[PDB]
Amino acid sequence: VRKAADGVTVVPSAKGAAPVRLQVVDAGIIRVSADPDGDFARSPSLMRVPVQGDTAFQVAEQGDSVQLKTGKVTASISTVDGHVSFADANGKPVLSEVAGGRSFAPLNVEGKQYLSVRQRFQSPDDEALYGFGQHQQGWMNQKGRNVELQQNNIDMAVPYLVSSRNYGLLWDNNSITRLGDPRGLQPLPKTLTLYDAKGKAGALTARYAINGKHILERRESEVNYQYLSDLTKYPKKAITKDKNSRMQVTWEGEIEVLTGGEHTFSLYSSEYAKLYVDGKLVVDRWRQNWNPWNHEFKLDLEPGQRHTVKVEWDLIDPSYIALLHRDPLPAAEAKDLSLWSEAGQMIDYYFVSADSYDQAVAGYRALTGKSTMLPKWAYGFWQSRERYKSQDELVGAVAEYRKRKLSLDNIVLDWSYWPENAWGSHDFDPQHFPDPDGMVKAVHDMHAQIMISIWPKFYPTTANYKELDAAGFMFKRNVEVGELDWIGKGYKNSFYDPYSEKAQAIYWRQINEKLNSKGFDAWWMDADEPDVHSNLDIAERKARTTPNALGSSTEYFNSYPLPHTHGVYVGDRAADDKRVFILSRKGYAGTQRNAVAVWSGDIVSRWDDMRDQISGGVNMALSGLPNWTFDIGGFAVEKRYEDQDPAHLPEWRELNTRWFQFGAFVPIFRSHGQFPYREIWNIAPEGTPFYESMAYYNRLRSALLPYIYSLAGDTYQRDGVIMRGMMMDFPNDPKVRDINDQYLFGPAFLVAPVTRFGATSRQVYLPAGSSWLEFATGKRYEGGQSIEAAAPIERMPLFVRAGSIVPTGPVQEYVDQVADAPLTVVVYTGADGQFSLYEDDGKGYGYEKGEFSRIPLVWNQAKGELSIGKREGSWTGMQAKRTINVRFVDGPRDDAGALAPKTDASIQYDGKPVSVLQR
Ligand SMILES: O[C@@H]1[C@@H](O)[C@@H](O)OC[C@H]1O
Ligand SMILES: [K+]
Repeated sequence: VRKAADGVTVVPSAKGAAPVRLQVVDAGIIRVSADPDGDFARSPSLMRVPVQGDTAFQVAEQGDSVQLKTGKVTASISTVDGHVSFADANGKPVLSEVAGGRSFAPLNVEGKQYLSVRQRFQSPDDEALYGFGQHQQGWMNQKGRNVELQQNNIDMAVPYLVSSRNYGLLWDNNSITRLGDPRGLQPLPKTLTLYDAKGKAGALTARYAINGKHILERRESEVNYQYLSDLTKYPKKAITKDKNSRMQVTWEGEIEVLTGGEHTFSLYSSEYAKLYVDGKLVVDRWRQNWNPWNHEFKLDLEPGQRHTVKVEWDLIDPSYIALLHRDPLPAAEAKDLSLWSEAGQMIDYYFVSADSYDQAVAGYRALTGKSTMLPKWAYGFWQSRERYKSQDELVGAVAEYRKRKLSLDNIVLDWSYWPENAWGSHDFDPQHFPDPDGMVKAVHDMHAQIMISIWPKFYPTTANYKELDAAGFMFKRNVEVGELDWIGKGYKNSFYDPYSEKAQAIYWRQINEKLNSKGFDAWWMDADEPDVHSNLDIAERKARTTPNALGSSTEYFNSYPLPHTHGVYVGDRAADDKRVFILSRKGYAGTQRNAVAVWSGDIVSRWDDMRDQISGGVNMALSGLPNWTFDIGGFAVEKRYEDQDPAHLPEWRELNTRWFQFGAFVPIFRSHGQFPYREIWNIAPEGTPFYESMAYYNRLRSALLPYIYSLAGDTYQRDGVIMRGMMMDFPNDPKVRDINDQYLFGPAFLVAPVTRFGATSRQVYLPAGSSWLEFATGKRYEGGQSIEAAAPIERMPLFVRAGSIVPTGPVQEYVDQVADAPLTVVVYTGADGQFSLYEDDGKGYGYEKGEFSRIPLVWNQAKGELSIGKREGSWTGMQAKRTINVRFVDGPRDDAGALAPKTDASIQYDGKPVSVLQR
């Protein structure tokens, strides 16, 4: 037993048990490293930042154990096999590794020897787990689920996990990583017996057609057109590339399992895909052809009995599909919490003791960095398009929002503003963008900010490619094989290597000269998975992104966006004193410290996709990234929407309206997508209920800005989140652990988006222990019940927790439009409450030096008294003296939810404590 200033190392006595080392990072944060070699040498962590905490501890030796005790945690290490167990300050057990539960296996790749590592933990049936990124299965609770971390367009990896048992876990590994089954999805015949449509064993029956005309039939032992390399087996006779011809494939047969229990499956698919098991529809999905993804299901199956399978695929060239399977784990490990990683040097993780879900997130921010404050205008409405094709189109959109007096802060310029053959030059095509400097000035003159797309992608004919390539920072393989992108005739292209500080310097310098010099406000840092060529198999994605400056893409598969965004953050911040804003398609552990917001990628205009974002956003927040958004309405659309078929116009309008209501209540409020156009008046004309609704929520957002921005300030000040899972504030209510279509927008607003076409109401579960006020009526509902909440097309169910204090302002066409606006404090009565209102200049980094104010608001229910406490702090432009209106909502009120509601009292405030009585 070896003692150190910050922990101990134990070499266990059992043969094969790896040495283990514990380090105290803080009283409630313990690092655990296990390494067969006993050296604990690893590649320098990319996610970690330094922590200066209380590293005091005391050691005791029992018979089979060494125990480390801080003020918050007791960690016990077995001297026999090294397995670690955690208990809290009162000795109550919290988390224990499985004894003998470590695995290390050699992986010899790219000239190195790595270990694939696996750690198993004991996990009770009633433990709930959240986080591990942002995913697309619609699962809120992750307990018992298999989740693979592999950066993809719509699937985001962040290796931080939070548990209902009052802890969090940071898994410091940058390779492909698996929660649950460490083996990943198997080909169909691996642990299943197949029978075709005529009962013959060994395969299913595959039938291929073109435009409803059968081409051929054959037996197939797998359903696998998953990646580009798999497409070479598609029957050449059955392929049509005609502009408006479609293809169809069916698979039909039976399956039988070899081991009984819970079997999980994934139908990976693009375009239209259905799957029937025993004649019951199990998957019914559409995605755009170039972005397939996993659609998982599960079945309880036992050997000896057959079950029918029928797959129906309706596609265009090219599309992708695969039916994959996992058989049950052995009983001894099937219930464990298991973390696996493809490539590393050792097992290395951090245990975070958390009295609340909030404290769990705070430990992630301690370990990987505080969440940089974003500009205040970033929390207003964003309008985007794929794509504005000229500067007249982009400027025209801002001007039309101004003409209609709709609220708009930010406008976005998508890809392809450059000359076609010059991706990566950051030049503008003069045909469509003849005066980029004048474009930016025209937007600024209308009191709006403009963000521009910048990829990690370069064409080999550009000066910028050759500068990066000559310095060694261009990945070479995609150009060596001559892979052509999708633009016009097709262009060779590659992506740069961001891991070296020298590469980041070149990348930013090019952007600074060409774009930052013209006044652009924000950077849309797209495709940083990186998406070198969509739908390559994983071996090719790795081979076309390796070697990097630190090692292989196998060791660093998920970490690309972290150094990529870091370089732009550092460069932009050194260029002037304004706060940076970045929208990155991928986040990762630590990306919040580089002023990076993220979004869920190229999801589709489908009701299922909309509902899936609710649980995606909650788990994103609990993974530790607080600034998150999506494309309102979805990104890619079916032909019935693209062609604007009048028969589907009502559903198109209802979907985008429901999704717009939802987007107004997520951290960043943003409209984007492919044709049709997505601006409010282009969704539906004025006079329709869709326009009325979108206009209402567009303006309501601006009135709620004091509330929203106060939460933004506390993402930094209190290491907090904005989008809150219902279990964060109601951790003792079991009914909120698994609900996947409700959440809290800050502490006050319970949000229940409507995700069914033609619904005029929906079930909403109200958490127990508080009463709730319907935002649109003031009707009071007691907690702990499900209700049929009214939801006409124009309004989304929204409820306010009793005791909520919500600072609001007047409707604004843009941030700070009305100077010295009055503040309206709205109290939703029914219980005690408090809200410390955060304010600052919203523009620079003065908050880092304490340039911010906090005004305490305290509501006492018994006395009916709102106490406005003494102001603390000051900043450039603060209102020393200001008008504060107060509004009390204690039940049904005629103007409930009005954009400009009646106020019940008004005082002048100068920073000294003042009291307002309801009476
Ligand atoms: O949001 C889109 C992004 O995900 C990618 O596909 O490039 C174009 C953008 O419009
Ligand atoms: K700056």
